[PDB]
Amino acid sequence: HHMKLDLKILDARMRDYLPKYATTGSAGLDLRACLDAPVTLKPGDTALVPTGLAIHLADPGYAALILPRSGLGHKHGIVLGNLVGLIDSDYQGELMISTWNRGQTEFVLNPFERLAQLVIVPVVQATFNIVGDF
Amino acid sequence: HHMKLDLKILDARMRDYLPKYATTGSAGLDLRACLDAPVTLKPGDTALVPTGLAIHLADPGYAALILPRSGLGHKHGIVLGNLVGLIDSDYQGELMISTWNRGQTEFVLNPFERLAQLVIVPVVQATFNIVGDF
Amino acid sequence: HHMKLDLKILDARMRDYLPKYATTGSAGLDLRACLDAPVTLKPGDTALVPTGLAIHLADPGYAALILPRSGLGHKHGIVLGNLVGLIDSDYQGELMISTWNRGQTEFVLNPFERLAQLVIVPVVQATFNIVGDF
Repeated sequence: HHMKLDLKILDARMRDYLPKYATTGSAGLDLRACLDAPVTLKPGDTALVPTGLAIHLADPGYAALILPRSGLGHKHGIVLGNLVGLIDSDYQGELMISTWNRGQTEFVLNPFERLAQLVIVPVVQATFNIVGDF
Repeated sequence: HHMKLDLKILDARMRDYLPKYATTGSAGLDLRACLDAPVTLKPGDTALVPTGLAIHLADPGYAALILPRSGLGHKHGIVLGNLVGLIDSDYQGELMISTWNRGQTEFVLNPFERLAQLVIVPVVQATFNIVGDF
Repeated sequence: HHMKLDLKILDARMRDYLPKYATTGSAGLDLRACLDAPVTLKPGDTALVPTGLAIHLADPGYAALILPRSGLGHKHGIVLGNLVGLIDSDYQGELMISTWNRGQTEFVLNPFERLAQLVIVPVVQATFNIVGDF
């Protein structure tokens, strides 16, 4: 499916770096580091990296998952400190990336570097029914 | 969407700590540690933490993902040892959280502390079709 | 739901080891290591492990998530170096598993060992709408 997704550009430099689907078959949008200067990430360290963007999914039938990038993660050990992020339909603040160096090699994160992937999935809100036995 | 979700309270202390959606726009349910006493997690260690709860999704068109919490993960390095848990529609045992300290700071997990997020997503069962070329 | 999923067997040894849903209620398919010989993974190391298989989801309304296995991850610290893999509907290359030993114990990965889980989920492609305020 498609969905109209409201996007606020919090940092004007990101007008030139908006997330884009690579192909019509792509599942994810790439989120980039909105940084004034490169950030060095030592092995084991975590940085909170702004994206310069906010979204409003709005429809409670959907959420977004934020995932590491395959190359950064596999090749450089640059992943997410919370592993996978969950963006609620009513979350309207800046998207921030918990960036964790899970490997053994110091890495320099560049301004505007693609850092994570955003995937929009349907979700269900359960209504619990307490039972003694299933 | 909404779904009727059968829930068994395996440990009576959890009647006062049932998972709840924070808002009508929330995607996830918070799962809590069902513990008699605090558990200290040294850097690198993994503990299997009970929730005191079991669910039965029942509908094979759905599954649950269990994710780290953003604050615990980012700020304290308390995440999941299997990274992301997948709960099958027919899994009816106690939900257990593989809790891993991925950081460098010893952490004390409290009884009833929110430890993970549960998100219900639709899933598809594929029927493979072996081909020589796509 | 169900979906016809084209599958190319890139390595003939995998004809005897095709992924299979354990039960009609299972959400995930197990992906196995297609290896000539066991691979030793020291703590902290990452290996790129072939599956001997390629899929073509084809429908841009779906994607696959590749997750660690719960037992391997929890008990042995054998997880994914990119944490969670995202397979796009138009990705038709060999499925490769970034295999990372996140724990403190050396592990030997066996030929044909189940290494990851593949889950097919619906996804949405957003059309951004830039707004000044939500």
